[PDB]
Amino acid sequence: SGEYPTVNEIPVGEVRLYQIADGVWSHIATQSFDGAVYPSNGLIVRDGDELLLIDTAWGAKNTAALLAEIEKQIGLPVTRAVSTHFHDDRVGGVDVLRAAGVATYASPSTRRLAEAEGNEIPTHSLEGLSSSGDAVRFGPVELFYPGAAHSTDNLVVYVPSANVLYGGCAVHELSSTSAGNVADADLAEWPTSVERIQKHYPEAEVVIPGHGLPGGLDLLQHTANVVKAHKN
Ligand SMILES: CC(=O)Nc1nc2cccc(-c3c(C(=O)O)[nH]c4c(C(C)C)cccc34)c2s1
Ligand SMILES: [Zn+2]
Ligand SMILES: [Zn+2]
Repeated sequence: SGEYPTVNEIPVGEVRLYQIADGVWSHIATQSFDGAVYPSNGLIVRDGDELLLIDTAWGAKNTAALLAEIEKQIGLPVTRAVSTHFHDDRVGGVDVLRAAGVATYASPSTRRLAEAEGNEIPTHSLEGLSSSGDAVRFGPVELFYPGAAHSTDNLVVYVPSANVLYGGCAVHELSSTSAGNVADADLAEWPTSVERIQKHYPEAEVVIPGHGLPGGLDLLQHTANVVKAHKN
């Protein structure tokens, strides 16, 4: 009923949308992994009379439900999608997207890691993102590679028209007391990567984590703190 939707409020297989700003929504879904249930976020950005999707809804059936929710709530076609790293909460569902006619994109690093992992593989490579601090435009957003953090390939997304920073899994929510799934993370580089984000997007008004509740710029420093404390 208007609050940001939480893990216990979303059955696995359902998807919710949350309006962030004019023309900007997050999508929220839940999935089971290794016997626990987690929420995860993605982004939707209006692109004229089309939509740009950032990240799948973590699985094929969730992603079909995402497309149905978008049609219900927004009614514009998703024409392109970007996955912000290689894990299943970002690329699981790419096959559903592709079969629905959505053009799917990721960095070459993400595509290689997804392939090697046995995850679904976005179709098109996003060049110009291989060095930390790189940025490229993609429709109504900027894609930024901050350096290794949650994963070596993680990208962040900025919506300049709305000052919305989507951190993906490189950014944690404020209630987080752990660094999440660190299997593929670089804990030593993560704080430096966050500092690059902070320097590059000082006017961000909303920061959206990969999992959990949006907030303001404090999520960035909070993430650096949680990661340093995990590493310690
Ligand atoms: C023992 C343990 O794993 N605890 C965890 N707590 C959290 C809290 C928030 C997020 C996560 C979390 C993240 C993330 O951090 O991006 N990715 C996850 C994936 C992908 C690899 C598909 C699977 C399962 C979960 C996550 C976790 S994992
Ligand atoms: Zn991940
Ligand atoms: Zn994640």
